[PDB]
Amino acid sequence: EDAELLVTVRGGRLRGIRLKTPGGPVSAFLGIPFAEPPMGPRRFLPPEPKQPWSGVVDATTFQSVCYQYVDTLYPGFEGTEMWNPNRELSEDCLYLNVWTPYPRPTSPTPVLVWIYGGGFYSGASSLDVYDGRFLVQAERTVLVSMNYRVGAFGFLALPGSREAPGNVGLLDQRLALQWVQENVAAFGGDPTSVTLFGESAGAASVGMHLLSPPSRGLFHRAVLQSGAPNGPWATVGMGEARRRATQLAHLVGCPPGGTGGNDTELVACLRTRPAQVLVNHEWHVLPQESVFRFSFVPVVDGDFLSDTPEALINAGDFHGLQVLVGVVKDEGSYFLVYGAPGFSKDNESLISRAEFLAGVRVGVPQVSDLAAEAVVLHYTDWLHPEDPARLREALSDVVGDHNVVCPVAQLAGRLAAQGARVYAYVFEHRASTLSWPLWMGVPHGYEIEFIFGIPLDPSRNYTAEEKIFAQRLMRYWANFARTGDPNEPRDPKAPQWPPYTAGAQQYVSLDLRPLEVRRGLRAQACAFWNRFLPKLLSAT
Amino acid sequence: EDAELLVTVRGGRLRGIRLKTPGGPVSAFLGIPFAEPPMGPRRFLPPEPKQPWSGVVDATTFQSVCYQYVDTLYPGFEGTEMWNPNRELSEDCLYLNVWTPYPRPTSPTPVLVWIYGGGFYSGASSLDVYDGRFLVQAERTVLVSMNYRVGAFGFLALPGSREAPGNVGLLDQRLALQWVQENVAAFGGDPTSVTLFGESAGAASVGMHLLSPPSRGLFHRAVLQSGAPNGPWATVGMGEARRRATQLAHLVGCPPGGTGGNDTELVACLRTRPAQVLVNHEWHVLPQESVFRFSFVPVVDGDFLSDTPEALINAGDFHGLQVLVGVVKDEGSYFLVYGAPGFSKDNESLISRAEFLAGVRVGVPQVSDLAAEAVVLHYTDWLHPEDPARLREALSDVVGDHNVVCPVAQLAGRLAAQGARVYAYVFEHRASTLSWPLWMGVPHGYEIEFIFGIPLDPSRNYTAEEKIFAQRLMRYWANFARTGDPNEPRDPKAPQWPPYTAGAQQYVSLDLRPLEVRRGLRAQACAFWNRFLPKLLSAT
Ligand SMILES: C=CC[N+](C)(C)c1ccc(CCC(=O)CCc2ccc([N+](C)(C)CC=C)cc2)cc1
Ligand SMILES: C=CC[N+](C)(C)c1ccc(CCC(=O)CCc2ccc([N+](C)(C)CC=C)cc2)cc1
Repeated sequence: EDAELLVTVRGGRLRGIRLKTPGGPVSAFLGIPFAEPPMGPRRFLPPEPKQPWSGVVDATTFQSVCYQYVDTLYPGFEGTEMWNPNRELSEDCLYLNVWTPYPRPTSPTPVLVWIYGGGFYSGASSLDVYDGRFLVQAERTVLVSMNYRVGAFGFLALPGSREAPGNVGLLDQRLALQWVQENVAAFGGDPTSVTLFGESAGAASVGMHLLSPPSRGLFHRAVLQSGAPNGPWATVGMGEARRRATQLAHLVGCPPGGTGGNDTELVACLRTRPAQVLVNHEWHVLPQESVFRFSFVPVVDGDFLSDTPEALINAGDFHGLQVLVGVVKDEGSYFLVYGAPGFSKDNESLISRAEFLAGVRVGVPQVSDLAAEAVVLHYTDWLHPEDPARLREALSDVVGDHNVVCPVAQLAGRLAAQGARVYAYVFEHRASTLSWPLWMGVPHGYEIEFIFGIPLDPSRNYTAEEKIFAQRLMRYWANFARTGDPNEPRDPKAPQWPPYTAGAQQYVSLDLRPLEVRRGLRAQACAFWNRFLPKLLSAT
Repeated sequence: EDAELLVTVRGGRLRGIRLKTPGGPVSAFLGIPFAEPPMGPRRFLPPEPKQPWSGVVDATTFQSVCYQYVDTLYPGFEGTEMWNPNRELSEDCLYLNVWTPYPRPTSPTPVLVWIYGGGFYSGASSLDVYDGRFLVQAERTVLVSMNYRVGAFGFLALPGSREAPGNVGLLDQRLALQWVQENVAAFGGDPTSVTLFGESAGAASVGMHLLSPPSRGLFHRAVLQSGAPNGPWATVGMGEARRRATQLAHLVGCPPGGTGGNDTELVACLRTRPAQVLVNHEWHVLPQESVFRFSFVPVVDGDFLSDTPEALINAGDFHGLQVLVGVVKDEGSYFLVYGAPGFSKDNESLISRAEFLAGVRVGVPQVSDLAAEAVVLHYTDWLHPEDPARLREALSDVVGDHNVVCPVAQLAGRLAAQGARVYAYVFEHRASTLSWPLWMGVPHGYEIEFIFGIPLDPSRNYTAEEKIFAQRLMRYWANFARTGDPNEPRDPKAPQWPPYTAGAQQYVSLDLRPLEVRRGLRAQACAFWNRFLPKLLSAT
């Protein structure tokens, strides 16, 4: 018996599986329960730690995906199906995975913890693009990844109530962080060197753990890829969260007329519905037509978040913290085919001026007409106010800057100014195997496959340069996880990655070429969103 | 005796004078009266034509400069005193000048009519920089220039009342245009080919005549240099004009204590005051501290202008009209030493961030703080928001765009779209003899000396290339006067000057290097001034 694949934790024993890589094996422990199944009366409730078990839990395959909406916009299309659940759906989904090098480290080893994105309504740790075998083999860190409840099961909130407090999906992540503290040593991992990293809604989750004291003591570095907690999509107010929860209850027959509708009876009725019935109405509760807006997201209750993320970032002391942040080149192009008029993944999407003006109200919903006019002023090329190709890039910039690029830059500058050491990047390589149309450029989410070393998979058709490029990125991420600085420790030959400051605002472009330093994360555009537009909305 | 210096016109006989140029003599008739002296009871009234005289009026020297404020900011300085009056001040100032080639043309010759600027409060046709001997000698055109009343004597208005109708200085200009119609043939000039050209407030004046039906039938082409009638400084409302005229009257003791307030006594009391007393209180009636704002300007009365210039430009059909418009590279730098904090012509004017924010309220007076916030957003480089040099040029752009470059580009686009053939230029040569500091670049008003061929004066220190350059511009301006087209018209190797259209927005740069087409007269900045900022003021 290979004792490598046999490990004991505080709950009991596990058997793992050995994974092959072109350069050696890794030990994987997939599907470890870290919480009691949040079913029945535990729906919408904070997680309870998994009770200890007799025997040996089989940890050889990924467990079930949490109940979530399944994208059907393009059936059979790799670009969308690669994010859909690849396991059976179940509310019994609170399991985590641990990768560790072979042979198991006799040293303590820094631990990377992955939090998947998906707009807080979708995502799973079992997706092939989150496969940690290549990262662990190449850089010999310990990689953990958890499943957390999404959609209504994770973020439905009747604020101020005990039956559905909200943010329980964030607590699921926190519970897996505490599990890493108490058990990662048994896998050769150093619980004093824990680096969180996530993408999209995962990056917002990482940022919200930076701003939550109870979670703050469970990690020491943080990486936020194409996401931030301060953005306009990542949180929601109590009153609007209550309206959406009530809207979902009404759509599924809760409460049954004409019985009372206080918070206890409302959640009690919600707990009797099959989980799929709730999923089938999740998008019906969004107030207006939009892109980059989701129904059940973290709520600002005063509990998990003392105040708004924006407030906590401003009043926050971040000394002793090192953060890696960044975005992709075209953060907004992916979302345009999900509601922007005139857009289609199967043509050039050379939109008209009327479609551009119509899309601005969908990409920037919930704003006054004067605010929309300011957006149109800032993003119109007035020497070419109706060139379709430029209108397409402009709306992509509108959605991208408003939702990702500027909230990130807002966070990056406020962190470096208030004590934190910050590194910033912009991912500019478009995968040679990318299936989305070329007018999308480098879309949201398509740096992940290079961070996780997927090109090293011999069954895939990446090029030789992309494999070398994937090794550079895993080195950057591992160097940062080990030292807090992505630069190679004793290497002066390598082009160096300067920190990001509030004044210089230096970042690097990541692609096949060597590192290239630039300054300003779209400084002129983000000044409009971060500085002027709030003044335009308050003076109304 | 040379008989070509003796010419008879409708009012009587004249003796002129012969002026020398390096390439041949020119016949000049300086000081022809075209109106009765607007003195005594005729102060503030429209001009009356000059009654016929017996004998020979001497026309060998310039007549008196109209009463006006005299700049004292920098005594002894060539940069300011080149614009100050060079003849005695008098209300008896309605005289015009005619230059004509030697020998006098035998066939009708195109006429250029100059209208000096000076914020409607200053200026004279006798200034050395307006000497027409070189333009008339080099291009054998006929040049006329007139004096018109400035300040209160030309533009004090009690709207509605008959004793201070307002715009009498524009009627002075109109009367000089009727004189050119009735008499320029006696000098060899073609009254069917007359081209107006003015600078600053003269360019605005030229625009007002384009929009005035009684004046429109007196010319066929227009050149507007660094000015337009639609700008924020060239016109004033009726209610504001009444308040400025009433405050001036109070500042000089009108009316006497306890006597009535009706408009006849007000003007009657104003007519008893010495002209210098009215001049000494001119800058005291303005509302706020500001640059590029003047007390007595054309009033929108319903008479000379049936509506505002901005409205008349939109509604008018300009088919059959050719327009030459343009600007200098640094339109706003001159005005900063006249009120912007931290500025001085004798240092580098490296202002601070606080001084930039203060200067914006002086450069854009009486706008909302929200409007000023948008101004600062647009002209701050947020990667270098406090570099003193960038703040200096940014404030120069603020004053230049708001007052000159964007009203001109707006007029140029509307003229071309609505039937007129338009040519646009940017003057980018800084005179080698310029006495203003180097940080001012190419200031307001310093293309005039090259248009008028001043470098050809042997008693100056211009370089050889500047003389060649001045001949190119005189050829440009003269070709446009003859043909309505600044091109040769045939070389065709000479680099051509394409018309300005509302779409392509093509203009050329005028300097020592050959002509060069560019696109967009500050397209992005003028979209903020022309398109966005109005909607911001409407929402308040
Ligand atoms: C690609 C990124 C990968 N990761 C990071 C996981 C990722 C990040 C972010 C997202 C959200 C994408 C959307 O905002 C579509 C939202 C949307 C979906 C469906 C609908 N219907 C209306 C139901 C369909 C009709 C059109 C409307 C809106 C997905 C995946
Ligand atoms: C240079 C161009 C030549 N031309 C075209 C004739 C020309 C065009 C435009 C102007 C206006 C210049 C000003 O706006 C000074 C305005 C000003 C003057 C005096 C004052 N005090 C308060 C009295 C002095 C204190 C500062 C304030 C403001 C001048 C000349």
